[PDB]
Amino acid sequence: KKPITIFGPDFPFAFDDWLEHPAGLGSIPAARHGEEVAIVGAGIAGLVAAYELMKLGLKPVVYEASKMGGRLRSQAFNGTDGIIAELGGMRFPVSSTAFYHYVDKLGLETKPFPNPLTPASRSTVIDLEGQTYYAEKAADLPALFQEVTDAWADALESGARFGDIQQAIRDRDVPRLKELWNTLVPLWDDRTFYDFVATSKAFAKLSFQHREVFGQVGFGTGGWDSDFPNSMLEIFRVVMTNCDDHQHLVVGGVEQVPQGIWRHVPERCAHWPEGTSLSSLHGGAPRTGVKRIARASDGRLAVTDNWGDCRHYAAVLTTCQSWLLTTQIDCEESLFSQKMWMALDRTRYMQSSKTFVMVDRPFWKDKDPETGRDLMSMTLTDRLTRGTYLFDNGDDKPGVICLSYAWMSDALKMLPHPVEKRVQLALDALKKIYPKTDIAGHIIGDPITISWEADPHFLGAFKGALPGHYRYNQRMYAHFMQAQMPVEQRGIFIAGDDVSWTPAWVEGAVQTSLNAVWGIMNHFGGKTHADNPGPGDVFDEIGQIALAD
Amino acid sequence: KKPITIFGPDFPFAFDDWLEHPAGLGSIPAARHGEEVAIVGAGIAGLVAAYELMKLGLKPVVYEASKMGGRLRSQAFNGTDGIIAELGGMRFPVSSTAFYHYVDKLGLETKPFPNPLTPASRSTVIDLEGQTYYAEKAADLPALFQEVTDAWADALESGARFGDIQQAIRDRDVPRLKELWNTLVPLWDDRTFYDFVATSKAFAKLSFQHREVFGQVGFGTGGWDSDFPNSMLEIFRVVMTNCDDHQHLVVGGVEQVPQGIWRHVPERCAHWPEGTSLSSLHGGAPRTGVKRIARASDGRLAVTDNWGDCRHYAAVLTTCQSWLLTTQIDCEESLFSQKMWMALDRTRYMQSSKTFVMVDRPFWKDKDPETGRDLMSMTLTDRLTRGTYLFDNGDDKPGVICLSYAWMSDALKMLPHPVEKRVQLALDALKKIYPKTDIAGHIIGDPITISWEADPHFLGAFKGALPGHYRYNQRMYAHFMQAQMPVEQRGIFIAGDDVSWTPAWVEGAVQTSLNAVWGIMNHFGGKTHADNPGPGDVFDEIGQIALAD
Ligand SMILES: Cc1cc2nc3c(=O)[nH]c(=O)nc-3n(C[C@H](O)[C@H](O)[C@H](O)COP(=O)(O)OP(=O)(O)OC[C@H]3O[C@@H](n4cnc5c(N)ncnc54)[C@H](O)[C@@H]3O)c2cc1C
Ligand SMILES: Cc1cc2nc3c(=O)[nH]c(=O)nc-3n(C[C@H](O)[C@H](O)[C@H](O)COP(=O)(O)OP(=O)(O)OC[C@H]3O[C@@H](n4cnc5c(N)ncnc54)[C@H](O)[C@@H]3O)c2cc1C
Ligand SMILES: NC(=[NH2+])NCCC[C@H](N)C(=O)O
Ligand SMILES: NC(=[NH2+])NCCC[C@H](N)C(=O)O
Ligand SMILES: NC(=[NH2+])NCCC[C@H](N)C(=O)O
Ligand SMILES: NC(=[NH2+])NCCC[C@H](N)C(=O)O
Repeated sequence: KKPITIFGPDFPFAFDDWLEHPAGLGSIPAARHGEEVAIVGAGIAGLVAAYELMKLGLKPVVYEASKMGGRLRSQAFNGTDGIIAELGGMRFPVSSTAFYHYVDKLGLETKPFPNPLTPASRSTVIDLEGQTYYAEKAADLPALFQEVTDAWADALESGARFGDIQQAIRDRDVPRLKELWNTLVPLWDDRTFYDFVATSKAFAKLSFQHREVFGQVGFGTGGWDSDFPNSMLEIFRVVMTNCDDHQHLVVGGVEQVPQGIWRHVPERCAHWPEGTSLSSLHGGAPRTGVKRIARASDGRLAVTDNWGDCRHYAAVLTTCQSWLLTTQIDCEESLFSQKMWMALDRTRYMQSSKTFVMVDRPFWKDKDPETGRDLMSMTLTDRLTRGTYLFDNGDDKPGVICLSYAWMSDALKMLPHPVEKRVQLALDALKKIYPKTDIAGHIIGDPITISWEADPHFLGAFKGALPGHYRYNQRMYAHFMQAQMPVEQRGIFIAGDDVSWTPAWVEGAVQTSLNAVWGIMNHFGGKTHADNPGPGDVFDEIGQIALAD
Repeated sequence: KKPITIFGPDFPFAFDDWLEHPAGLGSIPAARHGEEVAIVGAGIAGLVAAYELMKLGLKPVVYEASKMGGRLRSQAFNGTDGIIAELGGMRFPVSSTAFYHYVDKLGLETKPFPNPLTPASRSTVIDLEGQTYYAEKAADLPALFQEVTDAWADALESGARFGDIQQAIRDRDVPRLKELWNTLVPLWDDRTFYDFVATSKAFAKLSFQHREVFGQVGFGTGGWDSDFPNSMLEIFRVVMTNCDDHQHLVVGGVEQVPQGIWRHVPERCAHWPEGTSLSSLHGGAPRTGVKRIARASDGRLAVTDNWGDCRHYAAVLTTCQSWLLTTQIDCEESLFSQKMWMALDRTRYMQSSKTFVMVDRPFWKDKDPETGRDLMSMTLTDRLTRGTYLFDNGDDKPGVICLSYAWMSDALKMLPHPVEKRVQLALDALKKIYPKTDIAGHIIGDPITISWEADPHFLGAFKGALPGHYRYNQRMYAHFMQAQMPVEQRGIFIAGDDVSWTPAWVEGAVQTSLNAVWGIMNHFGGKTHADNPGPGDVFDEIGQIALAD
């Protein structure tokens, strides 16, 4: 059967094909080769855009105020080799084909993420209202869980034509996908996931306890209460495109993706010599942080860095989170329309906390001889840890445990504590669920924790779309199409997690980056190959619908 | 006409009559007089309860881990006498009769708060998408504003029977009020304010710009977008009891309320000698913070403070924010049911930021001769300041300006910055709105700002009720009614902002405090005077409805 991929629904453009096509992403007039283009941010969107723009014969100049890779971050444990903790993105649905084009281009290895109730996870434990349920396969779980999923499946079918939409994504039936999706947009934009569940027949006839459980752990593979405040359109996008299943981690860390792009020598270059990489073009590193972006008197854009070095560019791509433009960067008002500023100012963020420890061996695989249970499991609970993940690197090698993976309030509970106290609170809660298991006695190396908002170069882990925010996301997603814009707003671009329709998923950032690649190519008078048309070529036809005032 | 008051709708008990009635709140047996009851928190809920329990002849012992007065907090500017910035609650609707009982008992002066489009405010300025509208009265605004309000009024009438609910509150017609209120509870518990507006007929026929405006500034007297994610029941409670209009500030600072309660000598004391106050009973200060609460081997509760001093009490009232019980305080699991712990952990909190400066005079009253406009006004904007308040202390005296009053995301945008940066960013934004006013040249004293979550004894400014949370709040609001509880769960009580049905409004804190006074009096074997029945005497009849599973 034809695979689900992140194919629209909003802009069902075949990004994978475009990348894969042997003609390449187009060209720029030789008169403009070597000319510079500024990119704010060295995250995935920034680097992808830079790598392809280098390939088209430009010299991208990448600015990074903090850490390379952005929210793709793999930190090594003390004293080990290649045993990492994933601090940002960690599980990558195979439906993320544009993302995976670069994984494979770098020849990196992946393996299935140990999600609850998947072949990759041996067992799962669900812990609710002080009671514990053990499961080696879904069916082992009590009846209430199956009832929960049936209502979910039923609510999606009733309320979204889920099956029709999934089929249209599989066959890449564009007119059909847009027909289905377009009738949904004005009906769910301004309603939350909460309202979805509240007004669905299936959930209504179930108990309050059923709903409660659905929020905490879903039907036993992960909960939904962090997402409840979101526009129901966001949630649809996630489940429709199977973002939530068949996921992989990158072996040795997904940070290798942005680090590898940086150092990768493409087989073919416009203008540039053999062996040119983003790294060689920069002398090894991106520029420091951007502090100011202004319209210069000669028409160009002035980018001043933290150290006062001011440079002039025909174009600038920003990928830093939207609120930074309006607070931390001095970004001149004339550079965006009044309605673009309002879209950027209304982006909201979800909070995330994760805490990791390394262990001497995957002791959790050991069986308790009394009960036949694994000593520990992929753990879902209403206690403060929420989610606990188990990473086996072999019996031969040390294991990693993500003790706690929380969002929103639960992440806010962890925010003010030092690492030590987070690890201790987690271990306490895990003692309650597994009173006989001695996790602490297997722990080696240093603990590793992360709170994203706590970083000054981030506002949260990723955006979450509020109800009614379709129009703001729509203006942002279309910002790379500049034919109709006043001159004073052109030549600046945006891309990234904020611009994407599926914010907590790395593919949306890659996709938005590629749209920007086209917007920038176009801005330098370039165009796509006739047999490999690009985002801007088809966007007025199949692009995200616009809503009437 | 008979006044709107915070009278139900959930628990329409006339707290004002109870407190005013010459019989007093009841009695406790003489054998129990002088006996101690522990109170965790020296905010308004703790002090109120301590004050009345002391009058019934008990010896309350108040613990405060941080500052007295809690979220009622009034900080003096450098070098001035009685010129303060309100850091917690600042505007108190006259419907808050139980709160005002204590204000009047202490003889404090109030004056109308300078809300937009009130007699207290000369002018208001609305700033949206770079466009500025000036108004001396509501009608001076563009038509869109009046349309917004007509839709809002219509939606409340259609959706909630607002006019009948307000009439019944006025007449204090309990059966009627509960009839009308109880049909709403199951319908709107699990839907947001967003969905209410979305799905209202009146808003549906208006443009998106109408809704947008309604979030940002409402119909010109304050916006609603920080409240959009909340259970609609919460919003109904606020508009129905007129919490949002006819508000006063306390002259010289609302912090005089709790401080004054601390010092106040009641005219009549059971047990205690002439001249007894909370302060004399404590030798001048509350005890330090609380670290531990446990059940002691003699049946009483053991409270251990930060320094290890352990003391025993027949009952304990806690008013600290609910998550502190589950994290910062070591509260023994046996003291609460499993379902109570769950209600306590589900509390989520709203964020707030305020920044204030003092000025040499209320220069904003001056007129621009060209336009006839006040040089500045109460300002509502989509820029980062959001809300700006002007406080006139007389032509004779310095002014106070609340430069910025923001919630949620807008508040989080400010969180990480020092005061100097906040002030500057505010001043920059106000310059855009008033390019001709020189605010900075009037500023004297030190700038004052607050971020509540940043404090380690607070999680946010106040709770916000999520959809679906009615049952949790119901369990918590009724926790004071202990006749059905297991012995091991009795004698501890909760009260406060978190316990209340109207969480950003001081009355709910006072009201819940008074319910627990009743619970504690009941616990010591006391009772209310036959002609002045108290909360627990009628609670089973008119108390908050309980929802089936
Ligand atoms: C906790 C968490 C879990 C996640 N899990 C998953 C997952 O399981 N699966 C999945 O697919 N995706 C996941 N993601 C999403 C993925 O991590 C992001 O979508 C993606 O990495 C965003 O890339 P980007 O370039 O858009 O932004 P980023 O990677 O943030 O890049 C933007 C960069 O701009 C930089 N910057 C900021 N200010 C300035 C300045 N003044 N000057 C210069 N540079 C600046 C920042 O420092 C940052 O490096 C997760 C994200 C988080 C936070
Ligand atoms: C920014 C803001 C604006 C507001 N505006 C308004 C308004 O305009 N109108 C209005 O009516 N209401 C308003 N309020 C609400 C009002 O201020 C609160 O409802 C009320 O003051 C809360 O009172 P409380 O006694 O329940 O809690 P607090 O005043 O929070 O409680 C008392 C104390 O518990 C203490 N404590 C914590 N941990 C411990 C421990 N471990 N041991 C001992 N003690 C501990 C804390 O230090 C705190 O002092 C506002 C609140 C805020 C934050
Ligand atoms: N069994 C219990 N409910 N214990 C106390 C619960 C504390 C809270 N739910 C937490 O772990 O964050
Ligand atoms: N509202 C959200 N998108 N929440 C996070 C869910 C998706 C995210 N990529 C994860 O690994 O969990
Ligand atoms: N509402 C506006 N005029 N926005 C345009 C940019 C304003 C800027 N982001 C601010 O918060 O002050
Ligand atoms: N509708 C609300 N609860 N809004 C949030 C702030 C409320 C607060 N009591 C005030 O008047 O400032």
